[PDB]
Amino acid sequence: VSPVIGVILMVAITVILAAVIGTFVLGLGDQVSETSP
Amino acid sequence: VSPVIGVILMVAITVILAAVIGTFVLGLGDQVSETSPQASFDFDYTNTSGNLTITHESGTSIDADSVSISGPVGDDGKTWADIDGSATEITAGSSITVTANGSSFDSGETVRVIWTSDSGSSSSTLQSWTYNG
Amino acid sequence: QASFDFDYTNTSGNLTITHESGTSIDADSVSISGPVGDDGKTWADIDGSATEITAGSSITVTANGSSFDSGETVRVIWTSDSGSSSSTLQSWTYNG
Amino acid sequence: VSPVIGVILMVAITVILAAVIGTFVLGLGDQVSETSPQASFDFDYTNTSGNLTITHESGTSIDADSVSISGPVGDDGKTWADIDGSATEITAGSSITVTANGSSFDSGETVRVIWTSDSGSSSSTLQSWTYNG
Amino acid sequence: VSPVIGVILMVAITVILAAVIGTFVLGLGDQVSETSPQASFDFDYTNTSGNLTITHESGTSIDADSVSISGPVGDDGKTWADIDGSATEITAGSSITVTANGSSFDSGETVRVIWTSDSGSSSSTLQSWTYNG
Amino acid sequence: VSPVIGVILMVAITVILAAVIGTFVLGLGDQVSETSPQASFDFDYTNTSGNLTITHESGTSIDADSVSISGPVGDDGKTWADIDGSATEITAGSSITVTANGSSFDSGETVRVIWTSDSGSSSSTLQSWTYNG
Repeated sequence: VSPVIGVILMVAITVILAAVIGTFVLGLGDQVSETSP
Repeated sequence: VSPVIGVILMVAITVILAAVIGTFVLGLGDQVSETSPQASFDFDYTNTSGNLTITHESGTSIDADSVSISGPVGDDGKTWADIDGSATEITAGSSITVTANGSSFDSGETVRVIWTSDSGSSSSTLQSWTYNG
Repeated sequence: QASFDFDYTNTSGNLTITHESGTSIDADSVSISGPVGDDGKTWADIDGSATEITAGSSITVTANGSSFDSGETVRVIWTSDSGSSSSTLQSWTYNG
Repeated sequence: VSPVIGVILMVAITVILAAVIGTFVLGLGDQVSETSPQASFDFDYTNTSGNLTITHESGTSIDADSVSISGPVGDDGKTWADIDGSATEITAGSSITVTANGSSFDSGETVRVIWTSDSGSSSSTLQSWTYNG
Repeated sequence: VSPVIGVILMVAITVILAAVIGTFVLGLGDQVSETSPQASFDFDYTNTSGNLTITHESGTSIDADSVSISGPVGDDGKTWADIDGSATEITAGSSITVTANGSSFDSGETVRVIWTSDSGSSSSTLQSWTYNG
Repeated sequence: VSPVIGVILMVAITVILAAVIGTFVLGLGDQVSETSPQASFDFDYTNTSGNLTITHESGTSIDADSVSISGPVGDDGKTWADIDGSATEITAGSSITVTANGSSFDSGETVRVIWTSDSGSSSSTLQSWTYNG
C-alpha cells in the first residue's frame, strides 16, 4: 500500500515544481523584443 | 470450543479494520488529478495610453472561462471570456486589452494570467509580467 | 471492493460518480448519502435502468441548493441483502 | 487464520490502487505529441494598392489546410487552401495575396501565419509581420 | 497458537518474494554501461583513382580493433588494425586508405566508421560520408 | 483464549518494529540539505611580483568566513575574512591578493576557492586556477 502512496505524492510534487519552472522560463523568454531603427 | 470462537471473533475484527483502511487509501488515491495547460503569452504595453495587450502565442487550447486576469488593472479579477464579448476558446492569435489602473503603471507592478480548474480546488499562474520602468 | 471517481463542476453544482475498477456490484445494494438532491436513493433509482455496476458506469447528482459548501461530504454506501450490515465504499469532501 | 486473511485483503487493495495510478500516469504520458513545422516566409507589401504577398521561402512542406491568416485583412481567418483555389501543399515558391482591410494598413498592425494541428488542440504562430509606416 | 504460525508463514513468504525482486532489479541495473568514444574524422576522396583517405583529426584515443569500415569499398567489414599492418591506437594524424568497390563511387553511396564494444553487445556510428557527385 | 493472546502479542511486536523503522527512515531523510552558493570569480596573475588577485564577478552573496584559499601560496588555508582585515560579505567587486609560495608559480600548480558549510560536514570547490606557463 505504502509504495503506491509514495508514488502518488512524488508525482503530485513533480507537477507543481514543473509548473513553477515553466512560468519562470516563459517569462524569461518573453523579455527579448523591440529592436531599434 | 473457545479457540474456534476466538478465531471467529478475530476474523470479524479483521474484516472491519481492513474495510476502514481501504476507504481511506482509496480516498487518498482519488485526490490527484487535473493538470494545468501549457501555453505561451505575449505582453505588449503602450506607455502613452496605458493599454496592455495579452496575446496567445503557441501551446494548447484553453477554455476562456478558466482564465482570469489579476493585477492593478481596471479589468481585475474578470475572466478572459468577460473582457471580450464572445470568446469561447483561446488559440494562437487571440488577444485581450486591459488598461493600467489609474492611467499608467508604476515600476514593480505585476500582472498575472491565472488558470482555475472546473471544481475550483486548484489554480496555477500561467504567466506574469512586471513593469520595470 | 471497488474504486470510484468523483468529478465536480462548480458552475452547475453537478457531481459525477464513475466506477473505475474492481468487482461488479448490484445496483440495488448501493445508495448515495449526502447534502444532494438524490439523497438516500439507490444507484438503480438515480438512473432509469441500471442492474450492475461495472467499469465505466456513472451517475450524476446535484448539490443541494445549487452549490456545495467547504467541508460537505458525499458517501457511497453498500448494504447487505438481509439489511444487517453496511459499509462505506468511498467518500468525497469538498475542500473549496 | 486472521493474519492470512489480513494479507489477502491488503493484496486486494494494493492491486486496485496500483491500477488507478497506472491509468492516470498512462493518460498523462499520452498527452505530449504533435510538434509544429519549421519554415520561413517572405512578406511583400505594396502601399499603392494595399496588397500583401506571403511566399514560402525554405523549410518543410506544410498542408494547406493547416495554415490560416489572421489580421486586419479582407481574407481574415481563412486557410491557405481557401485563399487560392486549388492549393494542397505549401512548398518553396508558393504564395498568396491578401488585401489590407479598408484600403491600406495603419502603423502597428500585425498579420500572422498560424498553424493548427489535426485534432485542433494545439496551435502556433509561424511568422508575423508588423507595418511600421 | 494459530496467529503466531500464520505470522511465521507470512514472513517466510515475504523473504523469498523480496529476494526474487532483488535479483531482477539488480540485473536490470547492471545492464547500463559502455559509452562510445567521441572523435572527429576527415574524409578525402580522389576521383581519378577512387581512393578515399580517412584521418583522425581530434578527440579521444581509440583502440584500432574496435573500429571497422562498412561501405561499398574493397576493405569492407575489416577493422582499422587490419587495413594497415601494425596499428594499435588511433590518435590525431592516423589515417587509412580504402578504394571504392569497382573503380569509382556512385552518387548516394555512404561509407561509415563504426565502433563496437568489447562484449560485442553495443555499436555506434562514429561518422559517415556520402558521395554527392 | 489462546488466539486472542496471540493476536495481542503480535500487535505488541508490530508496534515496536514499526517504531524502529520510523526512527531510521526519519534520520535518513533528515540528512540531505545545505546546497552551495553559485558565483563566478576572476583570477589575475602578475608574473613580475608573483601576486594573484581573486575578484568576485557575479552571483550570490557569500559569507566571508565560509570561503578559504587552498594552494601553493603564502596565505594557504586561511579564510577570505582573514586575508583582508574587515570583510563580512563577498559581493561583486570584492577582491583579495595572495602571493605565490616562494616568489613565483610553476607550470601545473593549482589554486582553489573552497566553500565549507556551517556544520563543517560538507565542502565544495567554487573555482580553480591552473598556471600554464
